[PDB]
Amino acid sequence: ATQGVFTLPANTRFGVTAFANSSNTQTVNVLVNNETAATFSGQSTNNAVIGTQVLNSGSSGKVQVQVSVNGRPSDLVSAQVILTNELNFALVGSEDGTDNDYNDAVVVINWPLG
Amino acid sequence: ATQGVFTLPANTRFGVTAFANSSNTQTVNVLVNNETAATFSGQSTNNAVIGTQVLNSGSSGKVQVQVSVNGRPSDLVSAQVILTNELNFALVGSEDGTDNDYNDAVVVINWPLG
Amino acid sequence: ATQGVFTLPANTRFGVTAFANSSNTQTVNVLVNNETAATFSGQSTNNAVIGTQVLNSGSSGKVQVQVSVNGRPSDLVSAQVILTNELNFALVGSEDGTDNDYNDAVVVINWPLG
Amino acid sequence: ATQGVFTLPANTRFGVTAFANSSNTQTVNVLVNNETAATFSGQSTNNAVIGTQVLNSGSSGKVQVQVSVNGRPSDLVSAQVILTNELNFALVGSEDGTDNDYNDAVVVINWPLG
Ligand SMILES: CO[C@H]1O[C@H](CO)[C@@H](O)[C@H](O)[C@@H]1O
Ligand SMILES: CO[C@H]1O[C@H](CO)[C@@H](O)[C@H](O)[C@@H]1O
Ligand SMILES: CO[C@H]1O[C@H](CO)[C@@H](O)[C@H](O)[C@@H]1O
Ligand SMILES: CO[C@H]1O[C@H](CO)[C@@H](O)[C@H](O)[C@@H]1O
Ligand SMILES: [Ca+2]
Ligand SMILES: [Ca+2]
Ligand SMILES: [Ca+2]
Ligand SMILES: [Ca+2]
Ligand SMILES: [Ca+2]
Ligand SMILES: [Ca+2]
Ligand SMILES: [Ca+2]
Ligand SMILES: [Ca+2]
Repeated sequence: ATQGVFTLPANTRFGVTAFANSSNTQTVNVLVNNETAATFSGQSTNNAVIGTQVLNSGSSGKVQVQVSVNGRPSDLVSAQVILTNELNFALVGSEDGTDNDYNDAVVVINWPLG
Repeated sequence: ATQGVFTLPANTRFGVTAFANSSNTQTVNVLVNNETAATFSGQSTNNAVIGTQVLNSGSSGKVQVQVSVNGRPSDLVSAQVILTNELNFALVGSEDGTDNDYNDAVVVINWPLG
Repeated sequence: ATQGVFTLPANTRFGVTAFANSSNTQTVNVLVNNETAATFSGQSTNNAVIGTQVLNSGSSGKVQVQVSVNGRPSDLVSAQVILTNELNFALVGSEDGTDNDYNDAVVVINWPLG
Repeated sequence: ATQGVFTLPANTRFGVTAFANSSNTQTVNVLVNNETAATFSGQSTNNAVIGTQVLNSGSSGKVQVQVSVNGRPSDLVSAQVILTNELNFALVGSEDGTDNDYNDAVVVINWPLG
C-alpha cells in the first residue's frame, strides 16, 4: 500500500520535523501538491533533528513524505492519529537497509498549529 | 483516564521532542522512574522545537510527560502507536486554555533509536 | 479532554461494533448529531459482541459514543487512526470500576464501508 | 514493510474480529506462533462480522493476520494503538482489487480481555 501520503485540510499550516537514526546520510523531501516544498538532510545514530519547517498544505491538501539514501528510495511505513478529535499527527518511518528497525529517518507532521 | 504515561521497554534509549503552539510559555517535564529527567520550555505560536533529548527508559521503563504553564498543569491527551510491529511513537497533546486545540505543547517520544 | 466524539465525513456509512468485558451489563449509546442512532446492551467477561450496526453519519458527521452502567457514565478513552490515508478506525474504551483495564465496553467504528 | 504481524505479551487473551466489505468472498486466517488458530470466511458489502473469536497469544506472543480471496493474498495495511497505556488494538485493512479502499476485509484484535 502507498505510505507517507496524507490528505490535510486545504490552505492549512502544518509542522514537519525529521530525525535520523542511521549510519547513512538521510534525505527527506516533503512534497506539497506533488512538488518539493522542503528538503532536510543529515546523519546521526542519536535521533538528531535533521530539519524542521512550517509549510502550507495549499489548495490540494496533499502532503507526501519521501526518504532517500544515495538516490535510492527507502521503504516507508506511516499512519495518521487524531487525539480528542482535534490534534493530528502524521507519522512516517523508513528503512534504508536490512535490520528493519524503520527508524533510519523518522518524520513527524503535526497540525493544526497556532 | 491517566494520560501522558507510557511503559517503554526497560533500559532503552528513546527520543523526546517538544513543540510549542501557544501565546503562553510552555514547560514540559519528562519523568523517568518518577524522577524529572528532562525539562523543556519556550513560547511560539508557530511549532518551535523547544527541546529535544535522548534519554534512557530506566529499570521500570515508565516514562511520564507533564505540561504546565507557570505551575498550572495543562490538560493532557495521549496515545502510543506502533508501525510494522517495530517503530514506536508515544504522543502527547496539551491544552492550557479554552479553545481546545490541544497543541499548546505537543510532545513526541520515539524508539528504538540507532 | 472530551473522548468518544468523532467527526466523520458527512452522509457516509460506518460500522459500529461493541464488545463487553465486565461483570456488569454495559449500556452503549451511539449518537449521531447529538441524537440516539443505536443502543446496545449486553454482558460478557469474554469479549462477546453485544452490538453491531451500520449507521449513516448524516448531515452533521458528528458521532458520539457513550457507555454507562445503571445510568452512571463510564470513564472513556478514545482515538482515531487512519491507515494508507484511506481506512479509518474510531476506537473507544471504557472503565466502569476500579481496575482501569478500560475494556469494560470496547467500541470500534470503521469506515468507509462497501 | 511486513504488515499484519503483531507481538502481544506472552500468555495473553485477545479478541479477533473480521469484517467484510467486498463483492468477493474474504478468507481471514489468524495465526498464533505460526499455526492457524482461527479462520473466518464470508462475503458482504455491508460490514458483516464474518467471525469473532477469543484466543491466547501463548508462549511466543506472535499473532499474524492473513487475508486472501480464492487463494490470492490481499495487500495488507496495519498498525497497533494503545490508549491510556493499557487498552490495545491491533488493526488490519486489506485490498483485493483496484479501488484502494483497503476495507475488503478489516480485522481488529483487542486486548486485554475480562
Ligand atoms: C550500521 O547500522 C545503522 O545504519 C544502517 C544503514 O547503514 C541502518 O539501516 C541501521 O538501522 C543502523 O541505524
Ligand atoms: C491566544 O491563543 C493562543 O494561546 C492560548 C494560550 O493563551 C492557547 O490556548 C491557544 O490555543 C492559542 O495557541
Ligand atoms: C469483576 O471484575 C470485572 O467486572 C468489573 C465490573 O464489576 C470490571 O470493571 C472489571 O474490569 C472486570 O471486567
Ligand atoms: C464491486 O466493488 C466492491 O468489490 C471489490 C472487489 O471485487 C472491492 O475491491 C471494492 O472495494 C468494492 O468493495
Ligand atoms: Ca534500518
Ligand atoms: Ca536505524
Ligand atoms: Ca489551546
Ligand atoms: Ca494552541
Ligand atoms: Ca474495568
Ligand atoms: Ca474489564
Ligand atoms: Ca477494495
Ligand atoms: Ca471494499
